[PDB]
Amino acid sequence: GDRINTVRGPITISEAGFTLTHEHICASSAGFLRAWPEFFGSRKALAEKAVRGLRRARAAGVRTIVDVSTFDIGRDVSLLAEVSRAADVHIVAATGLWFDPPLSMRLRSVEELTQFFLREIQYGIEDTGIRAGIIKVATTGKATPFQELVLKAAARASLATGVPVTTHTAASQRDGEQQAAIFESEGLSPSRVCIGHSDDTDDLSYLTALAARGYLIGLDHIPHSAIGLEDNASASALLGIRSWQTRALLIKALIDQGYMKQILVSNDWLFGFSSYVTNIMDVMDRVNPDGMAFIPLRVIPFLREKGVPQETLAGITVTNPARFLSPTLR
Amino acid sequence: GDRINTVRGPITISEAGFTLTHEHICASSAGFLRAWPEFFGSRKALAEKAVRGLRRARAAGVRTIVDVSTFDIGRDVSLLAEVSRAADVHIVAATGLWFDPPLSMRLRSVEELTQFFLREIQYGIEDTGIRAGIIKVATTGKATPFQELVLKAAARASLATGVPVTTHTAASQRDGEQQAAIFESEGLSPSRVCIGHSDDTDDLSYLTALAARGYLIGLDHIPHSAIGLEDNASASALLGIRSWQTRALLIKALIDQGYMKQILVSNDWLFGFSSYVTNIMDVMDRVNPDGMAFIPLRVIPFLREKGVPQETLAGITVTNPARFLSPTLRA
Ligand SMILES: C[As](C)(=O)[O-]
Ligand SMILES: C[As](C)(=O)[O-]
Ligand SMILES: [Co+2]
Ligand SMILES: [Co+2]
Ligand SMILES: [Co+2]
Ligand SMILES: [Co+2]
Repeated sequence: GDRINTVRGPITISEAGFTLTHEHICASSAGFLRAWPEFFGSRKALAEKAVRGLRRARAAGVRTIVDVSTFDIGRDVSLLAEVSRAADVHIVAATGLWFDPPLSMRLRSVEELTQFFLREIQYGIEDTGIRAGIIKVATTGKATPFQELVLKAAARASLATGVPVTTHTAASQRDGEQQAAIFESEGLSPSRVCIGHSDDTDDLSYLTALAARGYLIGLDHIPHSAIGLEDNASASALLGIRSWQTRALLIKALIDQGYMKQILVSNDWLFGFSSYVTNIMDVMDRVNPDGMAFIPLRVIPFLREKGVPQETLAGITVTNPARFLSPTLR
Repeated sequence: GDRINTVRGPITISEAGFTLTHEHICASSAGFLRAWPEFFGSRKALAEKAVRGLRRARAAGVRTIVDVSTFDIGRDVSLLAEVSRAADVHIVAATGLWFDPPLSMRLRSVEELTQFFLREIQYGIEDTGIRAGIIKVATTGKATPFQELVLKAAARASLATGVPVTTHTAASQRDGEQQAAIFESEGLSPSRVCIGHSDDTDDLSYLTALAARGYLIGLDHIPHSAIGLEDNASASALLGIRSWQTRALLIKALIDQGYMKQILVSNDWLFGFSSYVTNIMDVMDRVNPDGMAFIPLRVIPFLREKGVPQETLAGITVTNPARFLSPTLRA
């Protein structure tokens, strides 16, 4: 594990730099952007907007983002490669399945799914040769039967390739606990795993208990807040009413309990969003005009001000991501 | 309408010839064929198999098929164009939504869906300029709230463009009655609509009533007979025990009641099938090795043998599809 695969090819571990580990260029659905690009204005408008945002994040110090859009989030790796080249920001692409698998995925065995993820990691996505650098999976509460198969196959693909696994959770339901049981049932090392959306909960005990076991804790929703828009139900349903400062203080809490090495921080931001209500992007961009730069422009200063040492901030934002993404065989 | 849109461009009504009105090159899911072509051996192997099949259907007299694969059936219009050109059979592509819409679709309003259907009809599918000549929709029992929006949008798209609508039904639940009610509420003329998989029912009067109202009746499951296959639960679950002869006899029943003009027949065949259990295709091909040629090779001769005249058979296989597919605006 001395090389990370990006959408422009392999980079060395030290080239990754300041890394956002849970982002998206566009959250959509399989086939959707190519079938109905006008939903986003145009594919050109979407790309131009992504490049603007990536250029601003780059200005703020971001060197790499991990796009955790799976097949069923409508990942378009050709778009990723395009905006990565235009903005000069490294993008790591994902394989895996999120919670909108179509029938041709849903009906598949753990063995078939394992071959699919391996294809995307080892040989390349679609016909592009672009290899995924991470595996994304998801539950929303107790795993469905198919979701158990997805997590087992993600564990098998990770063991075979060294590529890490990262999760969507409903944190309020402590999904991370079931996810960890399943992964461990496959012999996967907890240090290969990031339990994501974990700042959606204030149950610190749930969080430290997982970190104690060696899991990475993805605090990737820091800017997600509907405060000031509580009368917009779709936004509050999506974003929650907890403030960004509250979410960021979980980072400090984890640090204070000794778990700085287990923390990964991100915005879970995006430049198009079709798998929710129309015009939701306009709401989100008003909520967080900084977009992906929110972590380096607002969160890191806030923590430093609350007394987090520069050294600890560099560890969380540079070191942990490098360790996590470096392909690492058991 | 003087022209029907195909994956190779417009054709004249008379070029359509013998037409199968409900078929697939490949039944899959959006994005799936491009992300995981090895599920079908390879894209090349799938294309080759579809070409051989299309070539044998062409040999048996099939001039045109309507591939009723929607976005969420994983329609790959470039693949349709490639196999159309290689086999030299006309293929009409479809717009619409079947019963596996992803979130980005499921969350859309009737107005948005209407715009998406119109895009695929008037401007072209994806970035290809290939325009759909039909709109496929689906219910499986009482329409879900999303399926109502889909049916309304299909009706609005058909009214605006003249292109017909064709449906998947659970026939045993009389889906066609609610589908019709919805289409009529939008002022769509029944002669624009085919109520599909209708040979799945034994209720002749459910069928004759719709035909009387002016609906086309899609008898497109003729070869789907899971006969001698209860050893295989997903296959007999897929297919059924009713014989192909019994299903074909529904064509004769509609003819006998005076509805030959309202009948469309097809195989609902396919060369790949990822939206089901693995290796279902081997099972299907062993059951019906004629494939899309089953209609011209087995069904048409059987009907003639049962006394159905040549002109009537020409009417059903050539004249009805031509009338159906030819873009027709209301008054
Ligand atoms: C692809 As998402 C809306 O779970 O960040
Ligand atoms: C796409 As089908 C299985 O309803 O013919
Ligand atoms: Co998520
Ligand atoms: Co995300
Ligand atoms: Co059907
Ligand atoms: Co069909």
